[PDB]
This record gives sequence, structure tokens and C-alpha cells, in this order.
Amino acid sequence: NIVWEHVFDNCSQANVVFSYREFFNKELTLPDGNCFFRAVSTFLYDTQNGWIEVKNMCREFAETNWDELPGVHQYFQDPEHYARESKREGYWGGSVEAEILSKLLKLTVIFWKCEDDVWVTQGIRWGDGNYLTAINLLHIQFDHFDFLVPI
Repeated sequence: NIVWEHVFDNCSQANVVFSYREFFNKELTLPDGNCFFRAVSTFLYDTQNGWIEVKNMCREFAETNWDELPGVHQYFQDPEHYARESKREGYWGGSVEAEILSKLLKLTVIFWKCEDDVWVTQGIRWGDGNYLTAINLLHIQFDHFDFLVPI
């Protein structure tokens, strides 16, 4: 059992050390700048090939539900600013889209930080759920995300 500490809006955080293979199997995503969206696409569609649809749905939720996205507001002026920056191909996904997707899909999203391919040393969570029901991502160096499936 894990103690989540509230950070901001629907975002919380946990310092915790564990072997991620103790609780997860990993699925690698293609190492390009779309890796975040490929990991979410795997969760949603059981293939990484739908990363473009994940980018689209984030943009669309930003335009219809801008009022609900204070973490996105920290970095982008309005939905059009978000849409322009995310439509470029060297756009890297991350905590902005984890907030969007947690609220669009009514799901919990968790980044598990791992720097040696063995030990997780930190979790960051959007939503109130536990990891069994969450989109779990392995966040490693160079802003790469792989997908984690709970055992």
C-alpha cells in the first residue's frame, strides 16, 4: 500500500521504491517523440498504431472543455495555442496530456519513474483510482514512456 500526497488539482505523487516487474509486465513503444501517445494507444486499442487518435482526442477535449484544465493553463494560452503546438510532429506528450486524458476518459493515469530499467522510485498520478484500473506508464530518460500492464 502506497501513500499518495496531493500536489495540484487532480494530481498527486508518491515516493516509493519497487521492482516494476513485481507488479507489471512492460510493453515497449516505438522510440520516437510520439511514445507517450503510443503507450496510451496500447492501453486503449491494444496497438500503438492509434497514437494519432490519442493526440486528436486531447486536442478536441481541450477545445470543448478548456475550463476544466488548470494544469494545461499553466503552459498554453487557449485551445488554439495547444492545438497548434501539439499538431507539430516533434511534440512530446507528457503531464499536460495525462491531465486531459484523466478527465476526458474518467480514468486514472500514473507515471512510474524508472531510470535503470529495474526500480521505480516515484509515482505521479492524475485521478483518484488505484493502479489496477489506471493507465500505467513507465517514464524513463529522454522523455520516453513505455506501457505497463498490471499483473
